[PDB]
Amino acid sequence: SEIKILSLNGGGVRGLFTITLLAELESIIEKREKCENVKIGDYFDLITGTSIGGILALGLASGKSARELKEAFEINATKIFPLKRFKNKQWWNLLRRSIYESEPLYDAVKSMIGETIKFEDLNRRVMITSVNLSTGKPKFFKTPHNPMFTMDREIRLIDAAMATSAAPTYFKPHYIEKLENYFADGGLVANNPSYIGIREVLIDMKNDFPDAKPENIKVLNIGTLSEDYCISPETLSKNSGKGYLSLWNMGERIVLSTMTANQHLQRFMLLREFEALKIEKNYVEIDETIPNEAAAEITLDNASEGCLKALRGSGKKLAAERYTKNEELRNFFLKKAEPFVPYI
Amino acid sequence: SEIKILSLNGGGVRGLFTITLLAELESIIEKREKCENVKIGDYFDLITGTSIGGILALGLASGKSARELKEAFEINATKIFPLKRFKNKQWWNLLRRSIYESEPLYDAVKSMIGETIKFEDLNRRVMITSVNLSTGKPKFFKTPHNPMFTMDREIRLIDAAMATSAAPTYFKPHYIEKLENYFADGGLVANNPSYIGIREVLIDMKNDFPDAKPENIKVLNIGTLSEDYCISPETLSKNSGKGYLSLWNMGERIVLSTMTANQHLQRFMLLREFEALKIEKNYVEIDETIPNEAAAEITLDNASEGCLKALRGSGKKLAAERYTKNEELRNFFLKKAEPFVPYI
Amino acid sequence: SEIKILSLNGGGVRGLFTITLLAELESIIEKREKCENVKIGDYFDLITGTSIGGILALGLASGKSARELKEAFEINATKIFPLKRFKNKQWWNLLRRSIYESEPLYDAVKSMIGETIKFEDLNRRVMITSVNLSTGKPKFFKTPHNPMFTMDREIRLIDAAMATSAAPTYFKPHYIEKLENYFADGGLVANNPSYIGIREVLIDMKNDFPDAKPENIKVLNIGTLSEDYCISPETLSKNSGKGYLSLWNMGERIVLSTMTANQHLQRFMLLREFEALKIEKNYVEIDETIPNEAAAEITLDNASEGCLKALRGSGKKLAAERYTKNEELRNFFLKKAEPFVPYI
Amino acid sequence: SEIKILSLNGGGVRGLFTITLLAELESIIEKREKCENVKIGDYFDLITGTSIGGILALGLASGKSARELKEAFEINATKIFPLKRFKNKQWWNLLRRSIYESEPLYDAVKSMIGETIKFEDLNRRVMITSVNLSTGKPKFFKTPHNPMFTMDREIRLIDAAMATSAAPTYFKPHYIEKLENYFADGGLVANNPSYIGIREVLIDMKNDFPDAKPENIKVLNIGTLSEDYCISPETLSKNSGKGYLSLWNMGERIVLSTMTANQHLQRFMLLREFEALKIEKNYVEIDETIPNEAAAEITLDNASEGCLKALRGSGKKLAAERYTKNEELRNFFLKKAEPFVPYI
Ligand SMILES: Nc1nc2c(ncn2[C@@H]2O[C@@H]3COP(=O)(O)O[C@H]4[C@@H](O)[C@H](n5cnc6c(N)ncnc65)O[C@@H]4COP(=O)(O)O[C@H]3[C@H]2O)c(=O)[nH]1
Ligand SMILES: Nc1nc2c(ncn2[C@@H]2O[C@@H]3COP(=O)(O)O[C@H]4[C@@H](O)[C@H](n5cnc6c(N)ncnc65)O[C@@H]4COP(=O)(O)O[C@H]3[C@H]2O)c(=O)[nH]1
Ligand SMILES: Nc1nc2c(ncn2[C@@H]2O[C@@H]3COP(=O)(O)O[C@H]4[C@@H](O)[C@H](n5cnc6c(N)ncnc65)O[C@@H]4COP(=O)(O)O[C@H]3[C@H]2O)c(=O)[nH]1
Ligand SMILES: Nc1nc2c(ncn2[C@@H]2O[C@@H]3COP(=O)(O)O[C@H]4[C@@H](O)[C@H](n5cnc6c(N)ncnc65)O[C@@H]4COP(=O)(O)O[C@H]3[C@H]2O)c(=O)[nH]1
Repeated sequence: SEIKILSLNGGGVRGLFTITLLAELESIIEKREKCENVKIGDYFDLITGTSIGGILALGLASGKSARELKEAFEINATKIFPLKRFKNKQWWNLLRRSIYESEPLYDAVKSMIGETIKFEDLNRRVMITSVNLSTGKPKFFKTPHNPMFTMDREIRLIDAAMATSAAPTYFKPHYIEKLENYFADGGLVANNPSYIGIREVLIDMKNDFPDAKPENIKVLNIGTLSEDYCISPETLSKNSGKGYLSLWNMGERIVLSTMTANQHLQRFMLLREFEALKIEKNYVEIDETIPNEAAAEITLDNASEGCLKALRGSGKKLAAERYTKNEELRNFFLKKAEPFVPYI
Repeated sequence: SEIKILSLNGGGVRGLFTITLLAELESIIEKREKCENVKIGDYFDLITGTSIGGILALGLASGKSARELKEAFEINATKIFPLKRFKNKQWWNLLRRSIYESEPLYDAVKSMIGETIKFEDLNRRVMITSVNLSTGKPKFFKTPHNPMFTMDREIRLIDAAMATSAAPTYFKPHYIEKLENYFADGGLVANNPSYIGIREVLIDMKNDFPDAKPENIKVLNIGTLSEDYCISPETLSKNSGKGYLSLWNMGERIVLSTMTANQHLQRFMLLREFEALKIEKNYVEIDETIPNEAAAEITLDNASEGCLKALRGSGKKLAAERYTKNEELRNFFLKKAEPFVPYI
Repeated sequence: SEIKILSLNGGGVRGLFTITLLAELESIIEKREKCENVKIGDYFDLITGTSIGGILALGLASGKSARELKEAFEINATKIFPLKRFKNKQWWNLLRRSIYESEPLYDAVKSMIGETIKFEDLNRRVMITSVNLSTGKPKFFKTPHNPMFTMDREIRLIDAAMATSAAPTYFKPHYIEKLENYFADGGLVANNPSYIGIREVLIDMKNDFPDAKPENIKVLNIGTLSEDYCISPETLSKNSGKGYLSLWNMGERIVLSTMTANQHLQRFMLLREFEALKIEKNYVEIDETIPNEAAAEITLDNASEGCLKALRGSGKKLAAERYTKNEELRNFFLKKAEPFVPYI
Repeated sequence: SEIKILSLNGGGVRGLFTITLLAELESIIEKREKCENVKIGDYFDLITGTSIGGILALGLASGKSARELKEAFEINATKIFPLKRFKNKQWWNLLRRSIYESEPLYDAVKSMIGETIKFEDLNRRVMITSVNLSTGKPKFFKTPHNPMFTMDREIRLIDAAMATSAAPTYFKPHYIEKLENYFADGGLVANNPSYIGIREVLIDMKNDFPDAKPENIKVLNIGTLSEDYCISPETLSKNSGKGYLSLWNMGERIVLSTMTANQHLQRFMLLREFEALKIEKNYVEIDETIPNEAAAEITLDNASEGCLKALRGSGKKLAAERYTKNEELRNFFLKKAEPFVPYI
């Protein structure tokens, strides 16, 4: 047996790299296998996403090809993140209102996945991570692969996508009318949903895969040019005895360390678990650390055509290179995954 | 076979409840079993801790009884959190320097565990969760239960204890001279180390327990009167359109939502995993929620005499009741755990 | 055989959570079982209520669906607790006259249950708790499931609902013309009618169920977001030597402690009784403690839009979660309860 | 087999009537049976008390005769309620500090039972009711008749007696050092512990009495001249629309109505349950209503020698009258109850 999981991280604009890599991968399969109408979502038994990766995960699960999702991203990339609002991010605007607007994101997501499709209408298993601000617990939107799951069978995908992409300071929290709860970005809990995806197969998807073990689970994780955050040695050495304004400038250093360490933590337990089982090859991670000079330019919410070119170029480059070398990456697209038929 | 794990959460001054419950548990075993000189750390194969729970974890691992640690806690509680610094938590002080000081905490830990004991001298396995601010990854101090471990064999316990208790704003980051790195509180990654404790037995603790499975693992997670943080519904309804002043009042609401959701998540994977194999009884959690009026009084760093009595009273109360009803709690102290000898 | 009991607590506006949970339960049964025109009151052989839970109990007993009562409550919630009077809860008003008015509550119940239905017309057994102020003994309004019971046969249902909701300080005592006696809130003797509901089946309902024992009795107690009241440790430590103004500020602390202790006691007798017979699973209690920040806003009489959203959101979320996990909750709706025919 | 339970209510100085009735009954047994040194505590398998009834319950459980306690109560009654107090019970005094003092009560109780006696040393089963002000839940002090619990074995009886007699407005809350919790009068929870005594036998005392049913249980409840409380019809009719100052004059009319209705409710379940099994003769209640003219004179804190004579006279005449008529009363003292041996 074999279970394939596709995991997308959250990277805001950097999700363009995630979708460009998948779009380039789709073209390679079409050319090499002499196939047509190749959808990258047909090769995975479960698709997990977070933040901008959640929106792409819902689109792939809905039935749209990565190439179609790729085109909608570039057109709406400059609309989700307007240049005027991107330039104006001073402290007075930061402490008065949330940066950017939610309507352009709503219109962008509406174009890709739609506005009326619900989780019970999906033929592909999905999981979208989110944080329930009203309660404080993390809420995970997912298709009813568990027959007893009746909480979000009638929740529109556009609500889950908009909830998981509501960055605490980059967008206002998303209000879901069907649940009467406000939600925040899913990156506050699992910015890398690779680990929790394996947990779902061994816990929730026990009806389609009764004899499921981590040995028979292959994870294809597509990063968003992850940047390992850390406090500058000069800042730590000289300002460790200061508070807030100098060290932990406002909430910035405390939150960024919290997400980065938590993201590192969940990545570690995945690596440790596969190491102990001698199945480290099952976790196929496709990511590339962005250089220092490009880091100052390619930010979380930079939609300039110069930065858009670099992300598209990196996605095409990694897709071609990793397909040539990583044999396990090629084994992912050897056979189409069975469609998810909900059990009633 | 049986493997027993003790997990202690981090809550600053509320750790008095954690140690009072263990101290009360020690006296109960002495009276009912008619034995003398009973140490609560002799019944566990691994002790995990975080923040104040980490400091108590090192005390039990070293060989000091919970009653001795409890006595040192009350005397040092006022010194760790002086009333002069506690009342002066205004913004013009928090924006300039971190409140409280590390020296009073250093002496409290020194009288608790010692000053020259190193991880290679311990006869009991232990975790200490921490965040490496210099690198951004979480750093876990632990005894060499894995024979290939050479990083903390020559690290003093007092350095690990001060690293895990270095709250981002309540204390300055702890600088370990032997590692040349600055460390922060371990509650940023795992306020409840119960889940990561189970992972240790199946991953690194294989030299002593080769056939280790979650079925043969019993966890005694002692709470710290955990408070389920959430955004006020009036605030969310009225201030969702604002940013960083009304909603997310400075960084406070972002961090608390992040840690609580992460702490909720790790407990959720913990509960979901045990429920999968129908061994939910293996996880024993001893914790209760603080009433609304008391929660306003019992804060993270309140060392008032009235608050100390409530924490001590709650620990004595819960220990007696849970021992009577929870048979699984009584099964922990049926046999002493074998001493851990490092492999050379 | 099997006897099913529904018990509802009194929480003022928090009863919206009680009816929202019941309303969403009705939709789940309709969606999963493909049924139509489902009523949550047709699956219970006895319905017990108190205060705002008594009004909902009377509505379900007559034959109204939980969804209709939910819609009626939302429209009238603002009317019952006007913002002008809610904000004007100062000391001169409280010392001169009762807060709020009875006529808006009278109209709300009138549009919810009617104004002419009497206890002899009901086809479902119900019991409503109240306090007879004229005599001092607790008076219980109930349908004549006992053939010898002729006291409430010819009394309107709205009078019982009006009587049980007459909070001592939030409403004026309700005067029943047919009985010539004044009545107060039913929460003074039983805020949780779960225990007294079991006694009724074994004492009064002996004709329909001759061989009735607690093993065949299942109770579905729907909470009202109960809060565990206690005196703050700072108040107890510093003001135990004072009187009234400081400790027991007027009658507030005495009445709250007496009501909370009595409510805790009756629940304790239920848990002790069931655990002695190894039938603890028969008591299905669906309740959740409010977080400290939310508990400040969500009070007994706050009808603001933000608070109403949270109560509705919690009910929707709780109903979905417990239905998936708790198998005993699902077993309640496996078969409709037999209609109650008053024997003559 | 038969199980005999003695239950004593709480009425302050009215407990002198309870002890006088108990002391007189000893004299009749001595005269009729021609025996020497008869203690009524040896004829009961469980003794339950509340407030002043709890203090007498502990004295009987220790092994002291009722006559000895009657002599001690007579001299100490004036000191417990000094005539300097009870005459200056002005509103400002009550608005500032609690009336009376605990030290005269503490010294009085010490002469009754002692100071070093503990529950584990008792040879008779006892159960004392109290409410934990720190937690809000009722706390019941009892001997270890069920060996599986260990909380009160090392608590002095004088602490339980002080806790259960701590009237919220007549005495300051009692602080127990061994538990770090404040306590109040048990009359708030159960002023008549007759009902909870039956549940204690059928739940906790399953070791000595495994096959225990309510049929084989006889209860001898000795009241303290209980007076039913009801709001005056003139006040109710005229001040129904008023608040506090007129209707519910401060907390008085709310606490009293809540207290008397809860006491009525608990007695009602005892009556209703016994009628169901047709064992109404088992509940032998010895109490009479105080005439109206002396009702205003004989209060719960009146230490005048005239009221003491009336209480002594009522107890002396009730014991003689009931013994001749009530055959079931005589059957209580037919055989001595087996001593309580705490199983270890
Ligand atoms: N997400 C979800 N939950 C549902 C659904 N129908 C019923 N439920 C129930 O609601 C509970 C809470 O859902 P949540 O997503 O808000 O919280 C979740 C989420 O925060 C987390 N979680 C779920 N799956 C996870 C996973 N695979 N990895 C890591 N964390 C996970 O654990 C919580 C408890 O999961 P659970 O399966 O024991 O309980 C569910 C589950 O029993 C449904 O359609 N979706
Ligand atoms: N903690 C530790 N690590 C040691 C020691 N000697 C060598 N090492 C090595 O250093 C690596 C990083 O240590 P860390 O504790 O800073 O990061 C750790 C810690 O952040 C996390 N981790 C470790 N055990 C964990 C656990 N049980 N649960 C959750 N996370 C855990 O994963 C990281 C990688 O663990 P690993 O065992 O694969 O690699 C170790 C391990 O191979 C040693 O004495 N202690
Ligand atoms: N409630 C009620 N009582 C009736 C009716 N017709 C005749 N009665 C009689 O009037 C008595 C006083 O009614 P109450 O409800 O005001 O007091 C009740 C009520 O305060 C309480 N009670 C009744 N059922 C209870 C129950 N199931 N659980 C707890 N307490 C209960 O005990 C009191 C006396 O019990 P009871 O039912 O034997 O006495 C009834 C009963 O014998 C009638 O239609 N309703
Ligand atoms: N009463 C008591 N309980 C003890 C002791 N040692 C351990 N415990 C445990 O602590 C729990 C709570 O004690 P509490 O007396 O403060 O609350 C008690 C008390 O408030 C109430 N209660 C106990 N016995 C009762 C009874 N017979 N009738 C009515 N209410 C009763 O119910 C609560 C829960 O009782 P429980 O037996 O299930 O759990 C006990 C019991 O398991 C002990 O010495 N006494």
